[PDB]
Amino acid sequence: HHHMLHLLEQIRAYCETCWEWQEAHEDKNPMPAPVEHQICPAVCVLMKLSFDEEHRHAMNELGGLQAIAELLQVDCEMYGLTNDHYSITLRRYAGMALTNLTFGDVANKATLCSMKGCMRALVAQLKSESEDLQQVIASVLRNLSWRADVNSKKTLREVGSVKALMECALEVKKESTLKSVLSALWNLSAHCTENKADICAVDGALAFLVGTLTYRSQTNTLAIIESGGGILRNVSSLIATNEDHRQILRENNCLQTLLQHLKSHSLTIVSNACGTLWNLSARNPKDQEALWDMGAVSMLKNLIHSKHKMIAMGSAAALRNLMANRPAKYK
Repeated sequence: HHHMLHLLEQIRAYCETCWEWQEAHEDKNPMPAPVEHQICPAVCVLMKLSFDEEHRHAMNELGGLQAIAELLQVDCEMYGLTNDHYSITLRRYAGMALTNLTFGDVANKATLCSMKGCMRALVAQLKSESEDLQQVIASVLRNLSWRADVNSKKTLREVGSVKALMECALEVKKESTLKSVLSALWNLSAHCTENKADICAVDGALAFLVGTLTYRSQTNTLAIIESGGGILRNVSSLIATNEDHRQILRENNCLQTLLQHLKSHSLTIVSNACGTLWNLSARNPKDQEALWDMGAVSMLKNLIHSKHKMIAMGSAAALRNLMANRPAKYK
């Protein structure tokens, strides 16, 4: 607690010096360099402390989230993305602390989302040369987008987080970065219909998401399939209206893959597939005939008694769509 107090003091003093410089632009106004104030090791220690539940509680009493966000924001403003490795490092460690302080923490989420300049700075970091920094920023946005309040939803949308993350996903090379990026998009895709449209608008995004449905994880997990299929289920309401977008799904084998998902041990994967099939099986005879021919009817019929409400509802609704529309071939 005494240590934490000292570290937060150092970070606050530095920020005040930066804000003074920023406000002295209508020479005795030398631009502060964080290296000259040993900022990296201060945030490093705060980052490490932030992994411990007890130390977090202490950091919050001292407004640690605010202070660390203010530091990230001012360094991003000052040096942009033409910044040095010291800066990239400090943004990573600040972002990792922000991630730890925003897990389920209603006040901390609200605070951070209310800091509009900090939000724009976070979104900007998704194009960092450091993909690890992208992963860390995507983790912050993931946390902020989970159960976001109405003001937080609005701010997340307005600062362009959706297009920025969807564009970021297309370029990531590492599975860990992709996991965080898709988790944030899964959350954001539920928020409103503008976010859904923004996803679908990104060139290549739907083909990419269909790709994630058959992802082969190194780490023996289903995280990518769950989040990628989650995004797809959330946007499938709008894909259903757009013949071009339906066609991108078809020619990446989406329908047979979704049927295979109905067999998953993961209730999340099954639920996501039931919801996507509910929407794609609506009012489209070619996709209805395709599903019939793949044995969809008996597969969906298997799931209608689920105690998982979304599986029960989606499977029965998809099944109704197909049963209303038995292809002539069959008759």
